[PDB]
Amino acid sequence: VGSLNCIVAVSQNMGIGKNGDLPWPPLRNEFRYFQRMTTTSSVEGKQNLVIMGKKTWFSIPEKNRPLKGRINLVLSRELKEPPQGAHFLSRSLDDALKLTEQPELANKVDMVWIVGGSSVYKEAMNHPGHLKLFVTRIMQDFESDTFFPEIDLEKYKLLPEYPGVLSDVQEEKGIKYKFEVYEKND
Repeated sequence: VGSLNCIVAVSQNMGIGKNGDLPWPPLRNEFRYFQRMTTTSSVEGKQNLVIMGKKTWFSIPEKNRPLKGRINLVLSRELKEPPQGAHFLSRSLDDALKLTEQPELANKVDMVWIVGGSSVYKEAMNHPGHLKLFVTRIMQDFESDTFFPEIDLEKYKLLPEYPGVLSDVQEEKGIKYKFEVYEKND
């Protein structure tokens, strides 16, 4: 049972989405960091819980979801049901973190990762304790209909490097991006 971690890829004009798809072309290496980051479970036999919004869920290739080696929860205020492939639903992030201690999900979950979007991010970011936001800084802005909210620097610190994260600017299919890590401990 654990760990609130926000993982996002943003363009430079901060968009995170366009027509319920991503603004940029698909970066398969961007995706693998995505995957490695959210799958790696740290104890000898539990799993990370992934919390994302229903759009975002839909947003993933029908055949990619549920995202395997991972319990996946959709934040859904409005529906009688965890969509097919979903493992759970909760009306709020907090009912999301309560199944942790729930007999429901107590002996299962290691790390908790917010996979999106903007508004579930927006809750997380504001929430107490220890948070870690992992951001892929896409270097060229694209047209987006959604944005990633604002990093209150009075609370987030840019960490100068982080074990398992490349510092170097990456570049795939013509797009430069850097992985940057932030963190707070209220």
